[PDB]
Amino acid sequence: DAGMAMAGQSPVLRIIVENLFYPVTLDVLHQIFSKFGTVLKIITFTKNNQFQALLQYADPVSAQHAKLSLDGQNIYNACCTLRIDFSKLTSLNVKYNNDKSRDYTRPDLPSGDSQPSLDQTMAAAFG
RNA sequence: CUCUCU
Repeated sequence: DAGMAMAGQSPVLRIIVENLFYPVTLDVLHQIFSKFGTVLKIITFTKNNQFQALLQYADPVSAQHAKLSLDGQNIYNACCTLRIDFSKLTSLNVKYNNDKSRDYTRPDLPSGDSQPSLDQTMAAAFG
């Protein structure tokens, strides 16, 4: 998006101490951060005893605007009370929605399920 | 005294 004339240069987030519990979080961060800009790719971990998510954007100017608007406060019904801040990494790396993370320019990711191919993989035996 | 090498 980047539809604002002001500065911005940190395209990825810590998103800590959310209202949240599991990987629905990431698609919900997508659904509420889409209101600011072009959210990209997400992690979801229990940070030892806290909860956290970890998200990259397209546009650091929209991500500025969302840190502004969502680090400063929630949005409605006392129900969106995020801590949200820029990373030290500043280019987040997805793994798998197996236990950790998905990406939306990837398929869905998979979960590591992906099968053999009996032309080339099992082909020495195949059955 | 805070941020995933499934």
